[PDB]
Amino acid sequence: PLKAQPKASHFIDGDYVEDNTGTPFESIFPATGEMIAKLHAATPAIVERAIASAKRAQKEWAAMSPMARGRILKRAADIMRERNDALSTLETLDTGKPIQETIVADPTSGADAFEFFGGIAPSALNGDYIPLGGDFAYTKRVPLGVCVGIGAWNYPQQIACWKAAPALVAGNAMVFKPSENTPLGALKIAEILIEAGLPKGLFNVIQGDRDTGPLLVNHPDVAKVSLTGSVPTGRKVAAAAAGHLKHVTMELGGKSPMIVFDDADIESAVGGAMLGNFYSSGQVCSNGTRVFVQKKAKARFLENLKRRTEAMILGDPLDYATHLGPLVSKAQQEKVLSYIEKGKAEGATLITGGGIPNNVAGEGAYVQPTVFADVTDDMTIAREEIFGPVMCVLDFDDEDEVLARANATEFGLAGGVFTADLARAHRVVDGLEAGTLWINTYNLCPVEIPFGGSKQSGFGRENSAAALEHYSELKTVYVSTG
Amino acid sequence: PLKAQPKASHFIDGDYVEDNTGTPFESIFPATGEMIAKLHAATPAIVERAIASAKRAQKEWAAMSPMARGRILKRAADIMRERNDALSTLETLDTGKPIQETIVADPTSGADAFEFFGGIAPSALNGDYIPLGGDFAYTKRVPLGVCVGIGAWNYPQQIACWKAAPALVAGNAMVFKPSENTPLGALKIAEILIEAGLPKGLFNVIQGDRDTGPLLVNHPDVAKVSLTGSVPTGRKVAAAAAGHLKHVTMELGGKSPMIVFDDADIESAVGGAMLGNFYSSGQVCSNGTRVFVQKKAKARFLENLKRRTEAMILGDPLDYATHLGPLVSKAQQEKVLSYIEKGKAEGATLITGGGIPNNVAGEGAYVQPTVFADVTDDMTIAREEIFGPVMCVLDFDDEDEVLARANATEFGLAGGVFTADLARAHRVVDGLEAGTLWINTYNLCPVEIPFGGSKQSGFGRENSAAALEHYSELKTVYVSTG
Repeated sequence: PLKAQPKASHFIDGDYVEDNTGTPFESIFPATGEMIAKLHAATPAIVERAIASAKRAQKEWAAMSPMARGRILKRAADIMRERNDALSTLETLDTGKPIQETIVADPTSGADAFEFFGGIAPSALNGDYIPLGGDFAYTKRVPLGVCVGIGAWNYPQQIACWKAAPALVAGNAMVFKPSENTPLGALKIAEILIEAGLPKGLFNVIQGDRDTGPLLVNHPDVAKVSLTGSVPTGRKVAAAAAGHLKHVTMELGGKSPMIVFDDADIESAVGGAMLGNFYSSGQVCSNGTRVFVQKKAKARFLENLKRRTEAMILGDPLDYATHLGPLVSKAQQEKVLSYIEKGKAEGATLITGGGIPNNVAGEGAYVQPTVFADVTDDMTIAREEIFGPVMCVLDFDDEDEVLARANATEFGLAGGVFTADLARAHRVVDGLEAGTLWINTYNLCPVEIPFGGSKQSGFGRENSAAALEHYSELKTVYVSTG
Repeated sequence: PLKAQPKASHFIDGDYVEDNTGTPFESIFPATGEMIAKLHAATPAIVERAIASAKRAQKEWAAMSPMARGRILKRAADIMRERNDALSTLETLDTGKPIQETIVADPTSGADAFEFFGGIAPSALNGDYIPLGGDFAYTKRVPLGVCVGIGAWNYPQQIACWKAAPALVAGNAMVFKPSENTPLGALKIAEILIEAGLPKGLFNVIQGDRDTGPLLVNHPDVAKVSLTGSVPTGRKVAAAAAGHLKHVTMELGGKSPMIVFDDADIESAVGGAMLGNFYSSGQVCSNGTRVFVQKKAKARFLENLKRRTEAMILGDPLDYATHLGPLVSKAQQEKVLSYIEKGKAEGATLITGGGIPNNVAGEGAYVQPTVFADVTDDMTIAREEIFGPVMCVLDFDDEDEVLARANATEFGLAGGVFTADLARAHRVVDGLEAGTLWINTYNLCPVEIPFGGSKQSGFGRENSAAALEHYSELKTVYVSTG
C-alpha cells in the first residue's frame, strides 16, 4: 500500500495506462530510503500508443481559437493552485527537496506558466499583414505537430509545465517523459489537464528507460524535441533529432558566475550565493554557482555567510522548518565528501561545514552546508561541477580580471552582479556570456521573462512570448490581388 | 586569360587569398562547355584563417549600432544595383541560367535583402522592457558570433545575400561556402561589401570540396550554420552542427503542389505552372512542382499550356531572346530523356516535348520542355523529383481528395492554389502543409515576407524581420530595484 503509488505508470489518451512488461523501477524517498511507488518504463507499444494518440488529437486542437485553448490552460493553473499542498508534498516525496521551498517554487511556478501562456495567446500568437503595394501577404503562426518533452530531476513539475504550456497554447500535442528519478508529478499535471477540459491525447506522459528517450526522439511523427538535461545527453539528443530534421530546443545547465563588488549590498549578495548553492536547486542552481568576491568585501561577505549558513536547519524535507534536506544516496554523500577533501587537500580554506552533521538524525544521508574560500581557478573544486551544498568563493581585484575569468567556461546559462554602481552593473551584465543575468539579486525566473542559456548550455528560450517561436513556425500566404 | 578568372579562389579578411595546395576544380559554362575559371577547394589553413578572421572582426561589429551596421548593407545593395549587368552576366556564366531571368531575379533579389535588412534593423533589432511591478527586466537581441553559410547552385548570389544580410545586420560575421558548381558570384558579393565599408574579416568566402563543409560545421568557433541544399546533405550537416550544440537553419527543397481548380483563371495558372517547371530556377522552383488540375479545367489548361510551351525559345543563355538554357552536362540530357521514356511507357501521355531540339544547338546539350498528362501518384514521374524542364499534370476530382494527395509527401516547402472562390482559396491554403503558399500566382518571394520550409523541407525562415530570430538570441537582464 505504497505512499505515492500512482494509478498506473503512464497517462495516455485521457486515463492511466500500464504496461508491466516495461523495465521496473522505483521512486525512493531519500530521507527514509522508503519506496513510495513502483513503475514501469514505457515499452515500444507504450511509446507508439502515446505518439499515435497525440497525433490523432492534435488537428482538432490546432483548429480551436487561441483564446479557447488558453482558457483550458488557465483552468489547469487554477486547479494546480487549489492543489498546491498535495502537489508540493508529492514533489518533496519525489525529489527530496524541502517542502518550504517546494510549496512556493515548484508547482506554483508551473501553474504560473500555464496561466501566463493561456492569457497571452489571443494576442501573442498573431501573425502579420504585410502590404506589398497591390498584392499583400499574411503570416500565420502554426503549430509544429507532436512535440516530445524530456524532463530532468530538478523541479520536475515546473519543467513539465514550462514545456507543456507554450506547446499546448500554440496548438501542439505533447508526449512528455519525466526523469526516471522523478516520475510522479508529471502524471498529476496530465490528470489535472484533463480535469481542466484538455481533450484526451493532447498531453500524454510516459515513464522512461535508457531506450525510451531514443525511441521518442527518432520517431517519424514527432516534429519537435525539448530537453532539460546534462550536456552529454543534450549533444546525443540534439544530433539524433536534427539528423531527422526535427526542431530542437534544450537547456543543459552549467555553473554560472555570481560577481560581488566592494560596494555591493553584502547581506543581499550573501542571500544570492546561498540561494545559488544551498537552498538552491531548480533549473539554475541545481549544479551550483561560482561566487567571485572583490577583496575589500571578502571579510564582511564570509562572516555574514558563516553566521547564516550555520543557522540553517538540516532535516526531514517534509517538515516545514527544514532548510536543507539530506542527499539522494549514501553514494552522493561519499562523492560530496571526497570533493570536500580534494578541496582541503588543494589548500582552499574551510569556512564552515566539511563533515557529516549531528545531531539531525536519522535516517538520511546529510552533509553540512559547506563553504570553501581562497579558491583559485586551477583548483579541482573550481573546475568540477557538483550536486551538493558546497560554495566556492574566489577572490578578485579588478573588473576586467573577473569578466575574463567568469567567461572562460564552456557554459553560459546565467550569471549575476552585486554592485551599487549604475555604470558597472549594466557594463558587467553586457560583458557576461550568458542567457540570463541578474543585477543585485539572483535566481529569479518570473514567467514573464525569457529563460534559457548560451554556448554549451543549449538553445532556445522558455517563458515570455518568445517561447512560442519554438513551438510554432510561420506559414506565409501571398495573395495575388490582380 | 580565362573568361571569368577571379584574382584568387577565396576572399578572406578584405582581400583575395589563394592556396594552390587545395583540390583543384573548374567552372564550366554549361552551353559551350568552355572552362571559365580554375579554382582550389579550401585547405584546412584557409578554413582556419577564414574562421579566425571572422571571429576577430565580429567583436567591434557587434558593438556598432544597428543603424550604423545597416548603412553598410544599404551601400552594398546600391553597389550591386550599379553592377547589375556584370553581376548578372557572371551569374549566367556560372549557372547556365538565361540573362533574362538573371538580370531581374538573381543579384537584384540579393541586393533587395541587403537593402531591406539594413533599413529595418534600427527598429527590428529592439528587445523588450518588461515591467514586473517594482523590479523590471530588459532583453537584448545579441548576435550569435561566427555563422557559417553553405550555398547551393540555384540562384547562388541570391542565396549568399539572403544569408549574409540578416547575419551581418544582427552583428555576426559569416564564412560563406558557395557550391562547387557556382563559385564565382559569392566572391563578388564579398568584394562589394568591402567596397561598401564592411570591416575586413566580417564576410569571408571560401571554396569547397567534400571535406570543407565538415571542417566548417564542426569548428569550435562557429556558433551557427545556415544551409541551402538537398535533404541528404541537410541531414548530415544538421546532426553534426546540433551534436556540437550549434544553432542550425536549413532549406532543403522538395517538389511542391500547385492546385488548379475549375473556377480558375487558366492563363494565370498555366503561367504559374510554367514559372514552376520551365524558366524555373528558383529555390522554390529548381526541383519542379506537381500540378494538380480539376476535371473541367484540364482541357482548357492543357491546350493553353501546350501552345505557350512550344513558343518558348531555347538557346544560348547569354542571349536576351532565350527563354531556356541548355542542361549542365550531356549526362543531365541522357538521364532526363530516360525519365521521358520511363514516363511514356508508364502510360503517361506526352502533350508536348519529349526530344532534343534542332537546331537549338550548338554547343549546348538540350531537351525540349515537355509535359505529361494522365499522370497518377503511383507513376514513376510523380514519384521521383528531377531537375529539368518536365511538368507532371495530375487530374483530380474533389478538394478533400487533392489536399490529401498534396500533403502525402515528406516535403513541405511551398505550394499554390488557383481559384476565384474566396473561401476555397483560404481554406486550401490553410489545409496545405507548407512554409510558403501563393493564392493565384506562384514563385514570388519579396524580401518583406518570410521564406522557408516545413516537414522535411527544413526549418527556419529567411527574409522579413523573422530572419533575425535565427541570427541572434535573447539575453535577459533582471534588474532588482529595491
